[PDB]
Amino acid sequence: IVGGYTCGANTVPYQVSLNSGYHFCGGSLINSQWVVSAAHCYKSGIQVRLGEDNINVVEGNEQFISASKSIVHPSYNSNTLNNDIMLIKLKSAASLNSRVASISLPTSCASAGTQCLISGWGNTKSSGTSYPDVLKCLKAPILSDSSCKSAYPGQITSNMFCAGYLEGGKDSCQGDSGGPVVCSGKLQGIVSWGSGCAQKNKPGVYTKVCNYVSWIKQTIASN
Ligand SMILES: O=C(O)c1ccccn1
Ligand SMILES: O=C(O)c1ccccn1
Ligand SMILES: [Ca+2]
Ligand SMILES: [V+3]
Repeated sequence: IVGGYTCGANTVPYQVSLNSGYHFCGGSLINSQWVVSAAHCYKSGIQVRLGEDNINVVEGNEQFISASKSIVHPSYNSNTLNNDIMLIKLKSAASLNSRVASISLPTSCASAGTQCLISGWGNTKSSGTSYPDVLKCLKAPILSDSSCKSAYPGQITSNMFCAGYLEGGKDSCQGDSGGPVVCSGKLQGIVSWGSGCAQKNKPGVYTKVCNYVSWIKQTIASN
């Protein structure tokens, strides 16, 4: 997250870190057994880490639980990142508490201009690299679909939206992939892709979770 702030320990209690020997992507806890992340975060051997603030220090509220199964969206396209969503099942249910909590799925899509909270452990530099070990947060509005498509012609589908600031300075970045975009208490986005970080006229692009709620519900009920 570039241009954000230190969230505070466990202030985003649905935020997960996906670990394969190291943090590589975020995700969002949607019930005690299931996490939503980006399909472009798929790999075998995922451990889900819940209750994290500093990802390099055991602070006492963590739960580390191996994934039993991953389900990439059936229409995921790794070239275009269309349908950039995946479900991860925990081998054992998480113990839900104030620091390890689920986020609700949308009942409807969010409007342009709605303010959202984006979070992650990604790079905090727009020019260079520095990784925070504690969770970063960013308040950012959903941008109009027209501003989004203007920035990325022929690359935006109905399954994507842009959020952030066209003037630059504030954005998601490397290591934020898969993490949450929460708006009005609902998981509306997944950190998906962009061009650079926090550059002018190159906002972040996010998977439009509201399009996938039926798929999520049906998939988790059958797995
Ligand atoms: O460089 C990355 O890994 C990146 C950038 C933007 C969004 C997600 N990931
Ligand atoms: O392509 C990306 O954005 C990416 C891939 C792997 C881990 C984090 N991000
Ligand atoms: Ca920790
Ligand atoms: V990434």
